[PDB]
Amino acid sequence: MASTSTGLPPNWTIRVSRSHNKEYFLNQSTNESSWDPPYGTDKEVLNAYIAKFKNNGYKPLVNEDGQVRVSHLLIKNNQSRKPKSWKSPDGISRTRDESIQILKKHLERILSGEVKLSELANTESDCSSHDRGGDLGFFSKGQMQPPFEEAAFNLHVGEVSNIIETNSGVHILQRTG
Repeated sequence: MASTSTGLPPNWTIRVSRSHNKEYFLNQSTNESSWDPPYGTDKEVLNAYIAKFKNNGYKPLVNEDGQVRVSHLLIKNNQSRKPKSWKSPDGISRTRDESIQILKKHLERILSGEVKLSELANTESDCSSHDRGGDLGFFSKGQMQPPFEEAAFNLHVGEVSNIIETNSGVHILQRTG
């Protein structure tokens, strides 16, 4: 029964008004904000989610094991840990700024719908998870790097993060569970 699904259609996530804590929905592809559940929403699932959401300190719900699952696209650089990857076996020399500009472009194409994060990760992610559609599987708090954990647990299932920087490089995350 317990679920982390919001019931919302792809591209949509949950946001809370800055005052009076009223929840609304945001389409990350169009930037449209709607107070009414968007067309295609599973009303029952969403209501159940919102009820728990407000009782969970207004934070995204986690699964039955206290975990969340995300896929990510990582672009490494010369000042991050382990500067090498399957696609750059002899070492990565691109700078931090270079990695950021590259990822910024990827993010725009993901949000626009031109491509899915999983497809880009397959050829562009410097993480070993590239051959798993960028999937990192389920994880608990305290297992991933702080900035990555913060981003991950603050995403609702289906939501795509903005650029997150860690000691491994820069990432884009998509919560899938």
